[PDB]
Amino acid sequence: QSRSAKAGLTFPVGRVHRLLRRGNYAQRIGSGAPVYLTAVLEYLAAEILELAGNAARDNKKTR
DNA sequence: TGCGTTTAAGCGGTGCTAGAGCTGTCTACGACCAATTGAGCGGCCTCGGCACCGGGATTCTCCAGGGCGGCCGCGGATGCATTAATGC
Repeated sequence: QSRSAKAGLTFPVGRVHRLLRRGNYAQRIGSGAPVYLTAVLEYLAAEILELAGNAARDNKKTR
């Protein structure tokens, strides 16, 4: 099983971590950076999607 | 813009201590590689959401007729000029 499931995170911690590793950012990356990044992206995406869905539903649309 | 004044920074100088800066040490702690499988992903075919127009109710804008105080066409005078029969 992946850490995202045991941490209840929808976004992939492993994918973010491997993006950071090959993203020429720092040679040493702690385990907290990928989980923090996944959490913040999940929060931002959730808020944006909720607002967009509100804007869609107030215009008689389901998309 | 110009002036009297007054509240006030700029400045010379001190004693420190909370705090910035360089240095061993080990101890957490991640870099890297067999090995797997399981979730991300390529492809597909459909029905429900969506695109666009119809029929009226509704809402919006915009048209003209009617009662308000000043008008510019006209007619006649009666003077300016002309004119013809007659006394001289």
